[PDB]
Amino acid sequence: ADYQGKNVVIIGLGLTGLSCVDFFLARGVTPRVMDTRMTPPGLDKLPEAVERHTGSLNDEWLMAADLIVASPGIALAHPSLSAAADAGIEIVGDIELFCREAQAPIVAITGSNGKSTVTTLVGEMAKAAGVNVGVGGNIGLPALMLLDDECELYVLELSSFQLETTSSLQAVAATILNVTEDHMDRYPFGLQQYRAAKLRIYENAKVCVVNADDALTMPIRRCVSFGVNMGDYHLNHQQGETWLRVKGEKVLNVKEMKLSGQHNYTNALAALALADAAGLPRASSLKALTTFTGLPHRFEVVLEHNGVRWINDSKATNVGSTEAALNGLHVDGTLHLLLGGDGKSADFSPLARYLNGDNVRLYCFGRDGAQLAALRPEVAEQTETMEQAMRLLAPRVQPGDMVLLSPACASLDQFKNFEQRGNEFARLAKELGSH
Ligand SMILES: O=C(O)CC[C@@H](NC(=O)c1cc(CNc2ccc(/C=C3\SC(=S)NC3=O)cc2)ccc1F)C(=O)O
Ligand SMILES: [Cl-]
Ligand SMILES: [Cl-]
Ligand SMILES: [Cl-]
Repeated sequence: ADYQGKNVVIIGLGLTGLSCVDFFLARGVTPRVMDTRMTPPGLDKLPEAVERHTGSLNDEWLMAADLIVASPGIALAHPSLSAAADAGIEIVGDIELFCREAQAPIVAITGSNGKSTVTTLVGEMAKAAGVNVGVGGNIGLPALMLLDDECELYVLELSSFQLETTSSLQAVAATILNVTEDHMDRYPFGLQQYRAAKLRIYENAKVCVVNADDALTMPIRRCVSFGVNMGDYHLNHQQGETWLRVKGEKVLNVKEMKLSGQHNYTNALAALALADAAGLPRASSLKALTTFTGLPHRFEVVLEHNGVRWINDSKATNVGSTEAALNGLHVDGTLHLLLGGDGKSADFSPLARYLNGDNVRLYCFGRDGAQLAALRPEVAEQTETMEQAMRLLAPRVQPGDMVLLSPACASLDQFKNFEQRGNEFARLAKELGSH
């Protein structure tokens, strides 16, 4: 693609928006930037030569554009964008710009849960093979910041929103790990619309990797599969022990892994399927499975002290992710579960099946605190903030208990992002969890 001479408008700043601005400037094109936020992240880093409009969209700019580059954070359904689309003005996002330029194969990973873990794992598999790998996209560096002629493989986590604006991906291996209700504030045609955005990832993929246990991961019209009891890649339980298997053959006893739990084992299978499809040596891929320690904010033990485990699962921003934390969870004493934030119109009811018994307390905060407390009012307390909830629960914590932040919601009503929420949790855990 050649952008020279084009009127380019970038919607949405932050680090990803800035990478788009830099991409065009480096190619001798000065874009214009708009953002519905008054002082969006990164505004102070935007070069003065770049015109910007903030606090709303500017329809004069949009309707004048030859190319609109939309952040995943702006809905394509926004009236100003739909008007531009109706006028035949081309709309793409950062991932599309990247795909048009990339000179190495791309492994592309999406899903409602597991996508950052699987992306990171495949990245580690590549590193163990001595491959010069660029890992990022929806986590780490924005994709355009990874673009480098020396890269031999890219491994990109892609959100449903980025996929909506992407048309030129031809992944060497693409997966949807699972699809569970999320982002309903952005998908007014509900679960199937959200699924449809993710299904885009398979278009022109050389290999598709699907979840044998999740029918929604399958194309609507074969694919390689992973699963628990079935799939090309699957688990073999051997009295106390679990193995990763490929087509009947044992490849790894999960005792060699640092990660634990069934859904981490299926994330391991999906990573291995992708790595195999990308042509990575199977041996170095298995080695990476043994060294990988997990991501911050993903069921992360931030303090184990005085008989109490304090677990930061702030990355649980939907119901499916909290279900994964709670399903099969062992707690010796009482589970003190922190729930809250912006639930994005999700149905929280699927959590209620994990919340019976005499050994659960709920501490519910943020925008949807009351709806969360409603899951089981008799064991629930509601506060405005997570700090209030922590200070409420801490005096009640006894040796043997677990304190779990796995909030099932976005943090964006009260925090910059789920990392900030997790870090605040960890700070407070360390204060409240020792003498
Ligand atoms: O950190 C959390 O707690 C929540 C995270 C969590 N985030 C998203 O929904 C999400 C966020 C991003 C990040 N990128 C942006 C970029 C711009 C904006 C906001 C804009 S752009 C514009 S113009 N006007 C805006 O307000 C928001 C997110 C990308 C894909 C996603 F699935 C969620 O899954 O609930
Ligand atoms: Cl507006
Ligand atoms: Cl119980
Ligand atoms: Cl208190």
